[PDB]
Amino acid sequence: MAEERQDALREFVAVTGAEEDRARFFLESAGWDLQIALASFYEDGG
Repeated sequence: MAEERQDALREFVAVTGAEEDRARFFLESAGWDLQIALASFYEDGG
């Protein structure tokens, strides 16, 4: 359960390729969601 944050964001780290922690940073900031968190990585700076 609570461990989902680590694995869940990693799924993202797989999508955004971020770092367990980098994603967790904006992974959670956006609700550890992949749709939004992703738009950030891409819209993070051209």
